[PDB]
Amino acid sequence: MDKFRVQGPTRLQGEVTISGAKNAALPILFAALLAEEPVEIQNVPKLKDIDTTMKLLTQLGTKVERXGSVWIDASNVNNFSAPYDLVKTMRASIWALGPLVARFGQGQVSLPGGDAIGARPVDLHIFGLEKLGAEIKLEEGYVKASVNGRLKGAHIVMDKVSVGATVTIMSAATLAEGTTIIENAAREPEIVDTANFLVALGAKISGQGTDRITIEGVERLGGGVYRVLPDRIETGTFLVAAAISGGKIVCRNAQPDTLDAVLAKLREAGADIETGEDWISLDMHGKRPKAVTVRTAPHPAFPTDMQAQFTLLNLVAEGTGVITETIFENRFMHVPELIRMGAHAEIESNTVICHGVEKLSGAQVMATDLRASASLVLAGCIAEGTTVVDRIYHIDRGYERIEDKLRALGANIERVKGE
Ligand SMILES: O=c1ccn([C@@H]2O[C@H](COP(=O)(O)OP(=O)(O)O)[C@@H](O)[C@H]2O)c(=O)[nH]1
Repeated sequence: MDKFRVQGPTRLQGEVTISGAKNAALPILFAALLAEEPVEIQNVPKLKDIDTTMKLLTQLGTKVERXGSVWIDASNVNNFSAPYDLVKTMRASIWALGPLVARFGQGQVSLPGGDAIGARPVDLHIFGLEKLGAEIKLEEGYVKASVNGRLKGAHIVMDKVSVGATVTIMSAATLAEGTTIIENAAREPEIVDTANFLVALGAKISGQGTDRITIEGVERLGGGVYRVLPDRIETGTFLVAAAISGGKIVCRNAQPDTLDAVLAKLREAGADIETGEDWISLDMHGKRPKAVTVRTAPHPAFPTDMQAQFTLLNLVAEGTGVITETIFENRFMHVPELIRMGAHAEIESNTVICHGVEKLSGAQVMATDLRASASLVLAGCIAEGTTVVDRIYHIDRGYERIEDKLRALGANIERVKGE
């Protein structure tokens, strides 16, 4: 069981190159099932889910190869079924459904039983395809969708906002006959990226990033080269890494416009920030951060995925600051871990009240949340002594070699074993 062993305190400073966003890469990879011509997806991070997706795609008859890029040739998809064995570890598997039925007239995806770990409904996906003219067949453990000819554009009102279902509906609609309108569409930067990818293949889509996406169906999608957007949360993580350690950092391969809220929040903390078209710099000038007040909310407001990071910031900032989760519940489980590191805070309902301390102290800590976990590693960097963060496979799943990046920033960190 891998652990990160960190020796602090160390000032995090220098440069880091942001990896492609896993959350844009995934939907884009599935959308490539629509491309009749070879496609080159650049800036794809080396992550578990990417591998699982490549395997799933190969199983379908897709010709797949990888490095920085993932090369895809789906001009010849022959197997319209995603089996239990390959979808078992990945919810995103449902994304194969729509492209299959839209392009080939049929798709089937295996669904983990009710009791399986991480098992969640995909109702929105299925009923969305239905609105598009897909004939649906359901039996415990699988969903099949089919159509005679092209799907039919429809006016679709979403009762629940869903990143997942928005991708499925927007994707399949690029091949349908007519216009499809998605009201209450997810607004995420990853949704905009997915749409941009589709458009790059010849799709007709507008409104991406707003509450209303409009797709005009076309004959077919071609091939080409597309560069996956930078990972906004990863970028936020490294900004905070410099912000809490008096450091200065320049993030390469970034997209400032996907971080308005995070950047303004950092400025409130006394950070000196600069941005370019593809870079972001953060300079603390050796100073301790100032405590901030944070309210998480839907994009493009302050992101809940930056919460644990900002909590940490408050915990070592000058002064008191409150962090409120306005939508999500139970997002503070990891706070007791930080308090074991010498932090001072109180959790009250949907908020964490932070009292900044001078220096944290090393400890053996653990968190199951990717973000919280990463925050633990950051704390280990600036804390006094030795910190051992357990179960870092959680981090490995969403961050591309975070220890390598941290090391280049000046961290005393290492991957160690323990069973
Ligand atoms: O088929 C679906 C897809 C989503 N949701 C709900 O909408 C929320 C947001 O979904 P989204 O796809 O944005 O996130 P994900 O499920 O990918 O974590 C979920 O937590 C569910 O509560 C649902 O009920 N059925």
